Amino acid sequence: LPLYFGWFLTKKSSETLRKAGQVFLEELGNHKAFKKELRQFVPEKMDLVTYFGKRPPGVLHCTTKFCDYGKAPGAEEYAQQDVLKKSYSKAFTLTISALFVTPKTTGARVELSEQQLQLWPSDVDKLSPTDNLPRGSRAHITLGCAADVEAVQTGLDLLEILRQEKGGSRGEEVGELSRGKLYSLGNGRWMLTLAKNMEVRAIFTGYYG
Repeated sequence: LPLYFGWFLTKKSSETLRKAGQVFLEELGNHKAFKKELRQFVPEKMDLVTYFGKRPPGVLHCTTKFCDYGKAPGAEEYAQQDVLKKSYSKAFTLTISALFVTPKTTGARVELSEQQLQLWPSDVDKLSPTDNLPRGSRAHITLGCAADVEAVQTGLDLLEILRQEKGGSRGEEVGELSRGKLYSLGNGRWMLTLAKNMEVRAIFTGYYG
């Protein structure tokens, strides 16, 4: 079994989203709202492209099931599904509706279709036992991580953002960047909601390390 399954972006789609991410970081770091919050981000204008120093080098992806070569619970069962066999090596179009920044990670929020959710595993959309976020809420594409941060944190950061909003504490609109509206979520967290959702082409496959 692979390390994980997921949707792996084409070269062109990866480059498009990477560039969108970079422009977001560049503009956010120069935005007055961000500058006001600098000590809530890093306890001196900060170059966020540099801050998020660990980045995917080329092909970007949206993970479905972490398998750990069969050691992750449910990996084998997931791999054996007819729907996976029918989807393997097939091209999909994923919708990105927002970009986000926290002190740990930056990435893209993916909003999966009903069909794509057939490939989404159980028990990944919770931060606590009693959480009731929509199926697929964790779906994301990592665009960068702070130096001491593991890439898995990107999904956890998105879940935290979505939990905050579901709980009734939504972001404050503080302005407009390229591609959409900027929201301050507090505690170093920022979200760009895209005026036009970005569509990326990607192949469902397994990654072996």
